[PDB]
This record gives sequence, structure tokens and C-alpha cells, in this order.
Amino acid sequence: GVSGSKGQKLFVSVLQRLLSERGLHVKESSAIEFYQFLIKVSPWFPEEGGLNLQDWKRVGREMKRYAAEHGTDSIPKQAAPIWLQLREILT
Amino acid sequence: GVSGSKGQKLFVSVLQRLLSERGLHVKESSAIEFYQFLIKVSPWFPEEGGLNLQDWKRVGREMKRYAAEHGTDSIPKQAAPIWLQLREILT
Ligand SMILES: *C(=O)CCCCCCCCCCCCC
Repeated sequence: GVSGSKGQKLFVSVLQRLLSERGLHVKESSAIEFYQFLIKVSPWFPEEGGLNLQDWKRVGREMKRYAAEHGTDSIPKQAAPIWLQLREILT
Repeated sequence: GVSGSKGQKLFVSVLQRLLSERGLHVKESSAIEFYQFLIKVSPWFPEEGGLNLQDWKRVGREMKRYAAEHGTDSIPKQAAPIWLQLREILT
């Protein structure tokens, strides 16, 4: 399998359950944009990471480095909001 | 001055616009509930407040104060998430 969208539908489905139980809703295309950004910046996360603060704080650091190095317009507008909400959910 | 449903449609319309531009969407019912909660804890905000980080931080303190006195179970589950997104917008 060499699909470009591996894990995408699972990620979207999980993201959408976690966010919807806090009253927030992301468009599918936007959820997919975020996922592609996450696996670009932090490909180790699905493989070795968990839904805990240490790992999610690391994903944050790595996304921030990416912004600093590439400018805040190669980044999806929804990346910081979604990251932030997941951080809080993990708290 | 706040009073029942007064200001509610306008508050909701601005809130939805601000959130939506960041790729986060709230149901109208959740936004109404968030408004009723804000005006309960911080009725000064429409009257004397401004849409700035300092006043929003006060609103934040007052919502946590309300949680402390009445317990986590009394407050809408979307309250903290919405407040947090608006705080980022204001940064
Ligand atoms: C998903 O599409 C998995 C694809 C795996 C293809 C493997 C083919 C390997 C061909 C080279 C073999 C050389 C060793 C005999």
C-alpha cells in the first residue's frame, strides 16, 4: 500500500469525536489538512506517540519550529487552534 | 445592559464569525448557551468590557471562580474551549 491518505479517515474520526464532545466542529477538508501537516512535521507521532502531554507538547514544539523556519502562511490556519484544543483535552 | 435574551443574536453572530475564520465551528445552540453563561458570570462585559486580551482574561477568571463555587458540573462543556479559542484570537 502506497496510498497518500493512510490513517487519514481514522484520524478525522477520532479528532471529530474528541472535539465534538467539547462543542467544536471542524470541516472534513480542514481535519484532513491538519492530519497531513501533523504527519509532515511529526511522522513519529502515530508510530511511537500516545495521546499524552509529553508527546503532544513535542508535536507543538515541532510545529512551532516549522512555523519559525517556513513562515506562518505555509501552515493551516486551523493548526494552532486544533493543537491547542487537543492539549486541553489531554490536561 | 444584559437582560434575558438581549444581545444574544448579535453576540452569537460575532462569535461564529470569529471562530469560523480559524476553522472551528460552533452550533448555534451551544453558542447561545455560552452567551447565557458569560452574561451570568460577567454581566459587566458587554456593558463596560472590550474585546481585548485583558478583559477576556478577566472573564476567564470569573468563569473559573464560578466553577470553584458551584462545581465543574454546573458549567457548559463548551465554555472552556470557546473561551480558549477566543483568547488565542485576541493574542
Ligand atoms: C503496497 O503497495 C505494498 C507494495 C509492496 C511491493 C513489493 C514489491 C517488491 C519488488 C522487488 C522485490 C525484489 C526482491 C525479490
